[PDB]
Amino acid sequence: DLADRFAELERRYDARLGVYVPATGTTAAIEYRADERFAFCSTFKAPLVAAVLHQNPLTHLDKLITYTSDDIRSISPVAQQHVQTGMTIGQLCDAAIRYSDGTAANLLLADLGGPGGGTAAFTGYLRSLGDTVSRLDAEAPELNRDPPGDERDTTTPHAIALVLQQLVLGNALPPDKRALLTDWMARNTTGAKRIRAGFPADWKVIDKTGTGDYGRANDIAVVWSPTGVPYVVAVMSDRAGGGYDAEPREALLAEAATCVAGVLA
Repeated sequence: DLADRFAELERRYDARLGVYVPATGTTAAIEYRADERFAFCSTFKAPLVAAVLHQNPLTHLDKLITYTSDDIRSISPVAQQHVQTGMTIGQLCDAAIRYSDGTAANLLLADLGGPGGGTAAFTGYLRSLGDTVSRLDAEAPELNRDPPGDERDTTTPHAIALVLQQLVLGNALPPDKRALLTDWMARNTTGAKRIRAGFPADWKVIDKTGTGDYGRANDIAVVWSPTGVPYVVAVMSDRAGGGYDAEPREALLAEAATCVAGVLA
């Protein structure tokens, strides 16, 4: 019956929906179009910040990064502010997660190194976590504007949820680094209308969102029941039939999150 309700939301919203919640000791995995590819958009910024944390000393966070006004290619609510000053790797991390800053991300990719301005190193980091599916080929803003049916810059709800699970709930990062990432997602400012809206207020929610053309809207979160039981929730959608200028349906992600909550409840 769960499939039928996702299928209905699909039709109600003229959208394609993809959902995944990893299995636990007491609940089966939830999955709808869990293995079909969807555009990363900005949801990569989260495992990116963990790439940066993994490969470096804590100390590295204090390193100041200098950029110019022409480095600003995409929505950068924070970067443009500190161009005169620049930002530490820490302030870049913070903004790539909490505000989805396109430049902050573009910088951190570069701080990873190698071909494709960081993106080879980043897909390298996903590989190191067992994810053989996902791939980041381009950097902001080109990665939110791939044609529907294009492999590049995509992931699955399945693949991103297992990744996110290792980062926050698992052992991918040492505890010190673990709480940095987690704390940054808990104070994310871009997701109030998505998964977080679809879950009762007494469930704790951390997340990182993604938005793109063709009516792309994503949200990936780690939720805690009132009793403290964690689950990983990955919700992705596009609306290809509305074309490039199609509008993202936030209410789709919020509703699908409510269906998910009722089943976990």
